[PDB]
Amino acid sequence: SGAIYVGNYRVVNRHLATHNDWANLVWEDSSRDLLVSSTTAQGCDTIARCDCQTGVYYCSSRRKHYPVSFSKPSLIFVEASEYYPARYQSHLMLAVGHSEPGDCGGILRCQHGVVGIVSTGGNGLVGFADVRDLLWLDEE
Ligand SMILES: NC(=O)[C@H]1CCCN(C(=O)[C@@H]2CCSC2)C1
Ligand SMILES: [Zn+2]
Repeated sequence: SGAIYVGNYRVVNRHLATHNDWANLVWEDSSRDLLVSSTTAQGCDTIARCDCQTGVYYCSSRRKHYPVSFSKPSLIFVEASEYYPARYQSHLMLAVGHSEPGDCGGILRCQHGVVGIVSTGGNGLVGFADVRDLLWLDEE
């Protein structure tokens, strides 16, 4: 579990969104595994606006932050699960690292701010949903 809290927005994995998220919806995209809902309180996270390919992510199944090298946001095949049929998830970045069920929502960050959230794992790989292109998260 986990979210990004920037301005009056809450960014979560679409497959983990709550009823309150859907009832206060700003934007969602199944192909990216992202959903954004509105918040009453202002958040403290800042979004990175950069092309970093190195950063640090939080792994809840290890209670640890790990430094990783990750690929550029791309269209990657994701195996069928209880949450989506086999498909291609867009704007996904892969790294070598531990990710298992319970880990979606952990933040990936760089020197500039939050880069994205854990969206996949298994096989010694971790996949992150990028948010750096969502410029509207920084305003209104
Ligand atoms: N982004 C996806 O399609 C996710 C949905 C949940 C299932 N996915 C996973 O990778 C599992 C949970 C973390 S380790 C294995 C794919
Ligand atoms: Zn950066």
